Amino acid sequence: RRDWENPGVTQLNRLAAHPPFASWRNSEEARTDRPSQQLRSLNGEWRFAWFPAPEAVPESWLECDLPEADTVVVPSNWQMHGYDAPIYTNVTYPITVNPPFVPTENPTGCYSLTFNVDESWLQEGQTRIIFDGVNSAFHLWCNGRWVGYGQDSRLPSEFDLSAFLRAGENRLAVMVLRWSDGSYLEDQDMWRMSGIFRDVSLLHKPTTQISDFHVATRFNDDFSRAVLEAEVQMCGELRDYLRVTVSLWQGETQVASGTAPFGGEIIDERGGYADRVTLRLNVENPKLWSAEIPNLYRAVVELHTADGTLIEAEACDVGFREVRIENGLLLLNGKPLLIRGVNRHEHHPLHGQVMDEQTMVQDILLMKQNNFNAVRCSHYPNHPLWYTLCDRYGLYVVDEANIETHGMVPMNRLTDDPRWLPAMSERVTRMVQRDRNHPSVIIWSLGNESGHGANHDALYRWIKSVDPSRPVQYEGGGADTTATDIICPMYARVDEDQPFPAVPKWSIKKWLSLPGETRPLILCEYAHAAGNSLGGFAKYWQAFRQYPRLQGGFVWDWVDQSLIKYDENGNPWSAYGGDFGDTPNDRQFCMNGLVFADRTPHPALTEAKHQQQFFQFRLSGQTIEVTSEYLFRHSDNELLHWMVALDGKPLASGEVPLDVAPQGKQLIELPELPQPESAGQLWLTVRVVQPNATAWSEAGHISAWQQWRLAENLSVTLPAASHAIPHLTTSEMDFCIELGNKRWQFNRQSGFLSQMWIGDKKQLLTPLRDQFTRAPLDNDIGVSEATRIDPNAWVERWKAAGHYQAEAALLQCTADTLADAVLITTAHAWQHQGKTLFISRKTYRIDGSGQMAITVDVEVASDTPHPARIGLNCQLAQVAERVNWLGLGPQENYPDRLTAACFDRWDLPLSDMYTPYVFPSENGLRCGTRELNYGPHQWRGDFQFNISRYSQQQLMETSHRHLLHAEEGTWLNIDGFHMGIGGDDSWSPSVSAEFQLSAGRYHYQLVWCQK
Amino acid sequence: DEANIETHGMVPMNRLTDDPRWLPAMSERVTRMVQRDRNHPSVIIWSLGNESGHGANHDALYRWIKSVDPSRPVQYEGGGADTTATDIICPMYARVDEDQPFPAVPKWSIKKWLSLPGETRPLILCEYAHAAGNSLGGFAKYWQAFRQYPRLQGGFVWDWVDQSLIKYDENGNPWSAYGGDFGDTPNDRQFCMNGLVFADRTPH
Amino acid sequence: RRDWENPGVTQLNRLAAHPPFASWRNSEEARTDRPSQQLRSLNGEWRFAWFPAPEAVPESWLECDLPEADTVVVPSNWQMHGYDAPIYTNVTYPITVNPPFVPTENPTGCYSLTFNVDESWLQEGQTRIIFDGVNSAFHLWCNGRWVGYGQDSRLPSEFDLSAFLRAGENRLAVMVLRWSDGSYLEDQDMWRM
Ligand SMILES: O=C1O[C@H](CO)[C@H](O)[C@H](O)[C@H]1O
Ligand SMILES: O=C1O[C@H](CO)[C@H](O)[C@H](O)[C@H]1O
Ligand SMILES: [Mg+2]
Ligand SMILES: [Mg+2]
Ligand SMILES: [Mg+2]
Ligand SMILES: [Mg+2]
Ligand SMILES: [Mg+2]
Ligand code: NA
Ligand code: NA
Ligand code: NA
Ligand code: NA
Ligand code: NA
Ligand code: NA
Repeated sequence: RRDWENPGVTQLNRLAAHPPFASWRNSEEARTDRPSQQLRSLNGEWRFAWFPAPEAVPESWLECDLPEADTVVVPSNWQMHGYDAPIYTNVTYPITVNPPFVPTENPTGCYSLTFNVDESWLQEGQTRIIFDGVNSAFHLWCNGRWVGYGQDSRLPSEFDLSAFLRAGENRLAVMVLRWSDGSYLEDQDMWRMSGIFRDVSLLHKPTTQISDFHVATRFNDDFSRAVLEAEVQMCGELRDYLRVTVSLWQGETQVASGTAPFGGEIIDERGGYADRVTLRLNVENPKLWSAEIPNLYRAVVELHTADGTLIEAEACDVGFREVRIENGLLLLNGKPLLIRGVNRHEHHPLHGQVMDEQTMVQDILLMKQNNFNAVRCSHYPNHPLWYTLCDRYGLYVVDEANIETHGMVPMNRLTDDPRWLPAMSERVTRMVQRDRNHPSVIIWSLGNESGHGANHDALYRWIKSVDPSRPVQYEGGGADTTATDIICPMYARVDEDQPFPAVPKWSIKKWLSLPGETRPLILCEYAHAAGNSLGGFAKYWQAFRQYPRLQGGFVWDWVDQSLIKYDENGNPWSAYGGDFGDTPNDRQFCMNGLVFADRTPHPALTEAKHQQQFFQFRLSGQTIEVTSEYLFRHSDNELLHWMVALDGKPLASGEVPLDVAPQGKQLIELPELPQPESAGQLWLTVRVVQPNATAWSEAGHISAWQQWRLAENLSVTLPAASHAIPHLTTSEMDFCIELGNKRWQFNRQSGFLSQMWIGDKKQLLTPLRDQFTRAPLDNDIGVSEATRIDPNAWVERWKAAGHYQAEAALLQCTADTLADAVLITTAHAWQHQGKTLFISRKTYRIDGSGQMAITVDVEVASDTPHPARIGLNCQLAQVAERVNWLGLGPQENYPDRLTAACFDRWDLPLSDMYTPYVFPSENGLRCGTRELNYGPHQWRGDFQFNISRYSQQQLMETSHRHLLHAEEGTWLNIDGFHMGIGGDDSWSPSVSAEFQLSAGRYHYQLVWCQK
Repeated sequence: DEANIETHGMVPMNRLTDDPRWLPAMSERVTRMVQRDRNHPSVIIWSLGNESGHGANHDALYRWIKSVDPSRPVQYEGGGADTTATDIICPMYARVDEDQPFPAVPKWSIKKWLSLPGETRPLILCEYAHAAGNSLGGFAKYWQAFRQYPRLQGGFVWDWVDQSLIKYDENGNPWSAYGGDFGDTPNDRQFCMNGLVFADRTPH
Repeated sequence: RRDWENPGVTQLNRLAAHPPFASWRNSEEARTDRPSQQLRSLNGEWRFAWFPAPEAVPESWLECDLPEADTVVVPSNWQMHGYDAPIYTNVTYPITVNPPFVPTENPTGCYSLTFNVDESWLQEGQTRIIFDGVNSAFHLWCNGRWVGYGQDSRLPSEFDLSAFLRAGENRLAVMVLRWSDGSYLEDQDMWRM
């Protein structure tokens, strides 16, 4: 029958979808959500054998264990155990596009388990098996007898095993197919794996059972009154003595309870549902649920007889909240939301796509700690525990159907075909039937990148009909089709339009006011965080805050999809597309997270945290104005700390408790501060500290901060005259300067400071030269597909122009002796194919104090692509343990991504001055730096810099971080100017004009001296 | 043009149509109809079927047609004749002046139906003036109303021809049979004959 | 697999639906809507045999005409030929309401046709068969090989027979089931045939 090559057959003998069940036979256990003796886990060690195709599977496998099989842990993806390679491809399908057919060589995983089943489970009731996640299709056998079939790798497939089991030992046989017609709806840009990767368990339900229940909460205008409505469905024989009681609990207090026999109201000419009943409970002054304060109640649904005999009980957490779009705004409990979200795949570097509670909790804590209040389930229903945690910790969730057909041409070829409507409908309907009771889910998504087809409109309407409590959204076909209540573009820019034909990405500010448009706009994806990214992030938030209908978005994305591999020594290293022999592959494009695979933050995380702060500030005179962006809570766990420092040196500080109501403001008058003595710039730095611990953070947690330049006193004091006068030694080949035991050597041939001595120890391994290039960032490379060679990308334009090939040609090199110093004047031209790209003119002034004043004036030909940077670089002969600097920090920060950094005195070990991006590139830069200290060296001025054991050349030529080797000495890059890193997307030039070095003529000065 | 979907015998009527497990089977009866007949100028209105109550599957298929073929209005009578699955109020046997306030699915008099708060759609009875036997009394009342009220745009009489079958007696002469004459049981007897003309097309 | 008791399976190997085709190889004929040589009718005399259930159908029938069968005209409702009785019920289903199951005693009509096909049709192109109406479900065989399945009594079911036909004589075998899960969607107030 080859059911795995037929979109008409998405399952066989599969039970109906429903909300989480546990079949408690005790109500208190249901109330407290404790383990149920009726819900057994079958996770653990299973038997496993791998086959090249389903036709290679021996019939004997159905009757008994294959000796050739191994014992492995379940859940798991078999690629993670080494049976075959995991494949990383973005758009292009991992298989030949020929729906509904899949390759004849179809990796087949045969799972089997021998287990016991208590006789008590078979003497009465129904025993079913539950597979929470099987990728991508499978056949089931119990004791050699065929049971059923199932598709959709992201939702549970349940089967009745009542007639298949026997008291004692039993054996299951599961044939998991890697590829199936379902694979055509699962073309998400992620690793392609397979197997039983989610839980497997047995559930025993009585014959007369609760087969489904829906919980709805409606409110009056001011939310002071609520009605909890619970519809309950049952299966089995209807009896007049049967009853359903629904009780609502607030902690250990019972708030309300209602009982009633079965039999619903009249529906149509034929009657009503005799097997259903709806309980309505009144609730006064309900504690409302929100991401801010996740208030929760517990609803227990008991099925019982009139004489008080419990048959079974189910239950769920209930969050009282209303979600609705009104007059163009997405409102929660009547307040307009501002979505600080992020897309999040279920990925683990060792276990692949298998999710565990610990990793989930770790992600949520890190998310809330970094000011995120929402998550999009890109691009499929998640492990059932995710929703429970988001309900309890408080995060708004966009639950998304497992449907992506990106590799089709056009994208909507399948979604506009009615023959695929059935398969698509199940991926949407079974998601809703499963997650509809979770308060954390506030929006339904029809899928991702499947263009826009008629099948979308049908399913959109289906949701709106069965569940009017949640808005529905979908980005395909232009982000504003008739299948979405929300304009949800991906990578649409703030001010710049991208007028693509048919599916244009208008700037978000413009999109809102297009003739006739009235819907709110929330980007489903934005600020692509691939590698050194998030440049321009602050631009989005300034817009989100200014425009009511711009209600945020979800950053792409949370965690790098890198996998752990081990070298000969057994040392682990991070791998990406193509490191498993997988091909075609899209290499490093699977890594776009704010955090590394092991959850260590990327520098970009701090920028997001800062921009997504819930408190805003304005300074006026001595008054700090604090505005709360919380919609429901007062600042009852916040105190503001302020600090004033003169160039890093603390002068005054203090703290005032914060007491601002949601959306309110507070004025904090700073005490009179004694004006500083010495010259310099005074800086005010405020930060919000939460004194008390919470479910998501520790005491002392910093949730927000901001800085302001205060008074500055320019230095007018003339330095005391020097004691000695530097001496100039002119030779045919050099210009050497002597002063004490210090020496400076300038090569008259190259025209660069080739060497500098302190005593007799050389300070440089490589001369000090200009540098106008950088090891390309993921954004500079600009490709989402390894097969695309984009000429328009920055790196390609830089190479073509010869920036990476340019060579300095000495135009001038003279030396003069001044009354108290030596002046070396030079001029260089950088050319490529007879074209002068850059002209750099410098002057070096070394005086009696041993300080070398370097002035650099650069010319950049207007018709050459704007350079990555304008500065100098050299390889210092020495290596120190610390790096001290007065500037923006402490973390890596670039021109278009430095709002989170603070000007102050920072001191870190050399290693922290290097960011371990899996795919090496320019990194570790720090801007607004006025002083840099390293070893015995000190550089002063107004520059940007990075310092590490890796030259731009090595980073540029090494594809993986684990292959980098520390070079002798220390590489120093000091830039007068540096181009933005961009990030609006990573497959087209994204550096905003204001951050491009297009001025033509640049000037910067650096003083180099001994410390 | 009407999809082959009628689940009248269910309790309640929408038991299958509000069940997503039956959405596939239902979608094929609607989608394959549209793909076959969309080029015929005679077809001016699509129908989602008959007497299947009103379920979510109806709303889904209703929108599917509106999306693939905007040139024709879509109508459906199940669930009250005025649900979100129909562009036309299309009751069956709703009377001209007399209301029939059935619970949940009332059949208002057609003149009153048009003006209910918020109602704006045209009204065309998908079925009316049941011509079973000596019938059609009051027919003229409908037409006086159709002519006076702009939004009352007619209807479809039920129905065209008796569903009687030919049987033969001892002499071998033909006679007109109805429910139960073939030993079929249970059966609803003469209720299959509601036409304006006899089975042989002779006028009533 | 009892495909007639599974609303999840409404057809097997059925071609996409589409507007009326005639495949003219002459435009003038297409303009005047004249008969097309590429569209052959298979209406006429067929071989038919009635069975109380699909389980009673002998395997021999798949590759050889049953001698007990009669020659009947098609299209036709078998109740009209007297094989069993037509049923008239208004609202109440003629079968026990227990979706998606139907009675085990499911009147089965076995149709077969021996017909010719010219090599010119098989040497090039696609040859498909079209059933404009089959009540209410059926399995199709061609020269003893299973071809497909179909439901919905009021729309055409088309199947590609290009790989099952041969030059010369060919034999179709169609097993039509009176009841199927599709019957649950066909409870119109009319005779049940
Ligand atoms: O548009 C997109 O951009 C991302 C690029 O990393 C990723 O492929 C998402 O799944 C896709 O929706
Ligand atoms: O409401 C109806 O009335 C008629 C009674 O003869 C017939 O049963 C139609 O099919 C049905 O829609
Ligand atoms: Mg399939
Ligand atoms: Mg994609
Ligand atoms: Mg700032
Ligand atoms: Mg079927
Ligand atoms: Mg009826
Ligand atoms: Na806004
Ligand atoms: Na990606
Ligand atoms: Na406080
Ligand atoms: Na690199
Ligand atoms: Na009128
Ligand atoms: Na009738």
